[PDB]
Parts: sequence; C-alpha cells; structure tokens
Amino acid sequence: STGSATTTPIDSLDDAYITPVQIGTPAQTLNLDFDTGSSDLWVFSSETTASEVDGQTIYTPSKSTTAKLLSGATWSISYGDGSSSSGDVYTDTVSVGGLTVTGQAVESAKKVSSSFTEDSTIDGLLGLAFSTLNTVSPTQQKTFFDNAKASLDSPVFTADLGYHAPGTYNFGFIDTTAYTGSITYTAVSTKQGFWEWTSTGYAVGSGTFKSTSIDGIADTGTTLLYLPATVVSAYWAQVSGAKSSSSVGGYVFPCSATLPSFTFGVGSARIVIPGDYIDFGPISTGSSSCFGGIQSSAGIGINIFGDVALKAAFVVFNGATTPTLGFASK
Repeated sequence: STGSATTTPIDSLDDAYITPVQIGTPAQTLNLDFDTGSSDLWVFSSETTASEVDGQTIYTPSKSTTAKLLSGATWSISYGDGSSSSGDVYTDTVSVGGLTVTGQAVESAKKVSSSFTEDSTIDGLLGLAFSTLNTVSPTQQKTFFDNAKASLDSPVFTADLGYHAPGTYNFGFIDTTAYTGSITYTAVSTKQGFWEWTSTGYAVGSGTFKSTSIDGIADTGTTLLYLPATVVSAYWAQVSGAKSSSSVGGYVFPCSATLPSFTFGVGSARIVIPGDYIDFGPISTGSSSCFGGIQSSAGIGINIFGDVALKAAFVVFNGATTPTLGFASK
C-alpha cells in the first residue's frame, strides 16, 4: 500500500504545516501537525477541557463505531518549546492520504497548554519519530508509520515541505519526479528515539564550505533551524545590524536586509537554504526588527534541522531494519 497527502502551511510564515487525517467511522477529518520529532498521535477531542478549546476541530470517539477505549491507558507529553498535553487513549481507524491503519492509538486530550489552545489551525499532532518515545502508559503504543510499515510497498515516508506553499507527505514510495539530481543517504542513530544524523558541515552565502560534524535531528515539528552558537554567529555576522536579543529570545535583524543563503552538508552533497527561507518577519506587528530563522541550539541540548532546513529538500525517512535519512535538492 501507499498514501499521499498534501501538507499546508498554517500561516504566511510557515510557522507549522497541517495535514488532513481521517479518524474513525464515519471519518472525522482533523488537521494534524506531522512531527518527526515526537511519537504520539494526539487530538483535540470531546474530552478536552472546554475552556482550552478555541476553534479546533475535535474528535468525538462516541460518534465513531470503530473507536474503543484503551482501558487504563493515559498519556502526557511535554515538547521542546514548553508546551504540553495529556489525556486518555482510544484505538480507532486512521487514514492518511488513502493509507489506512486499523487499531491505531488515538490519544484524546483532556488537557492542553495555552500555545495549543491559541493555535486554532492545529487539531493535534501525528508523531513520526521512533515508537520508543511514545508516552502512553502503562502500555506504550506504536506510531502510525510503525503500524503501517509492514503493509507499505517500501518501509519509508517522505517529507516535501513547501516554502510559503503546500507540499506533500508520501508513505510507502519515493516520488522520483519530486526532486532534482540524486538522493544522498546518511546514517541515523535511533538511540534517542529521533531521526538523528550528522551533517558534514555548512557554508554561509557564497562563502567557503566548512567541513565539520554537526549531529542533529530531522524534525518536521520544529519551525526553525537550531545549530551550534559558533555556526549561528558566523551566519548572522553576514547580516548588517543583526544581533542576538535576550529580550526577544534570539537573533533579530533589520527587516530591510537581504539575507544570505545557508548551505548544509549531507555526506558529499549540499542542500542550499535560500535567504528568504530564514526570514520570520516582524517581531511584533509594525516592527522593523525581524526574527531570524536560524537560531542557537545552546541550552536546547540538541541541534534541530527543523522546517527551515527540511523545506529546502526532499527528505526520505527510511524505516528499513537499519533506518537511514535521504536528502535531495528540489
């Protein structure tokens, strides 16, 4: 089997991407944030504290003839940005782009933190990291991909995120028309439960490439590119007037600037992030100070190849017995 679904930016800045997912019978379609940095499929629901729902579409398990309460199971997750959610668990039928999994754990939120409430466009998350990170207790549950894998034509999914435009998540096949040149594959460590890999270096604008190992994660659920402070300083030093602002929470730059590109290495290959991808717009409405899309990972504890990086590439998440990651230009 295969599946193919369009993923759409939630706003004009590509702050996140949403992908429609069918849950239950008859189908209830929710727009979920596909997140290769976590491993829980959780949704706003009829069980979510009412004051914490503000415009989201909810899953109502009582209206699904295939929903079954997973007795005694609870979940609770905290994300790298300080947000969180928790609740109980159903199994139900879940389909993405024509690919159907029966008996998928659908984690129903009883509580969500303010950032989730405040984002009316995101109805929940669909985790695509390794199932070892799944938070369901006392019996850990599998991700949608893990459940689908054996049925797929090939045990892979691909992320093709757009810049200020829709893109595509495919399951079970590699669309050879969706990228240019070749796909370069690179090793993955699953030791932390992530799609963790080592970039071979970077360049800033038209500058020379610096060969240096940068361990980090391919994370579709993180908006920005978080890299070591040395790398980030080298980038922003090429933008007149750019500075790190403790009050704002990272590097900002004059909105009048033209940003340089940023290149990262994948083996001997190179992925170029155009400068415009690194612009996240005014820090507040009407400001001439703009927020940067490349930020320091210092104090995160891990480097994160988030959407800023991934959207410059066609990315293969290869879930073979020994997983790997593939990157192509597009």
